[PDB]
Amino acid sequence: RYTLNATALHLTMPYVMPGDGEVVGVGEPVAIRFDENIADRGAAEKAIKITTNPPVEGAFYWLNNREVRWRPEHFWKPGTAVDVAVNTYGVDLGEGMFGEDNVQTHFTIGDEVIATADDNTKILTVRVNGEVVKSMPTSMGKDSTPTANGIYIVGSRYKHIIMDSSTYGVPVNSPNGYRTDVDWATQISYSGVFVHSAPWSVGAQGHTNTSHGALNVSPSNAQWFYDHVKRGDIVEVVNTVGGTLPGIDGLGDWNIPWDQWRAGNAK
Repeated sequence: RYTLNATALHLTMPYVMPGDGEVVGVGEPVAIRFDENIADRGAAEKAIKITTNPPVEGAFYWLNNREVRWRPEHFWKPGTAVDVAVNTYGVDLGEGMFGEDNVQTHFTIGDEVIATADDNTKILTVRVNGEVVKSMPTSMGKDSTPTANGIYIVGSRYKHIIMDSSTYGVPVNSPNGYRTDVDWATQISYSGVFVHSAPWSVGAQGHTNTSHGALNVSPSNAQWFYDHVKRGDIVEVVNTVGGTLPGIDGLGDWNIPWDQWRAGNAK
């Protein structure tokens, strides 16, 4: 066995996440992405060994043809150590593709951090280990561009970026379009939901939905969120007029019910 360690923040290479040594929130799934479509999912799954301490049952579910996820039924317990061994060098992955190499990661679970945005109150309340530490008035998506309900996993964080609607196939020039500079942006869905600084809606925050989907908070609440949250923490959205965040968004994993997840989709 030749093995490489994951980094954090013909043949197919696997890329595994989270990165070696990282500390992640309780909603962080193990993710393995290949750089080629995988014909034999059962075989990919087979080559991947996951060990947890304390041990917990878990299962694989694919989000697309090159990316598989693994998580338990419930959010991880703070302190859990997770080792992932992706033993795919030379494994037959279907239709004449094989694993280029083995990859490995070890990571741990940090504090339980769950922020719930309730559209009835327009408050985003942040809970650390079950205690309320922050209450943020928020302004979520307006009725015609609502914020989906559901469990979102915190992904990347950016001190400043531009959010551009054309990335999701909505032209900047159209009624729902935008090309917006924002501060203290914490990503929570691949479909473009962030918690981020919105000084332009402080009057509305706590009262009225005015965004395109994102969770607008005040500049200093956004900075606080950005400073205190990590990959894998949970934002839960409730009681909006929207639908439910898709299970296969990229950070929507926890919206798929356990039965459906467990049973998998390897064929």
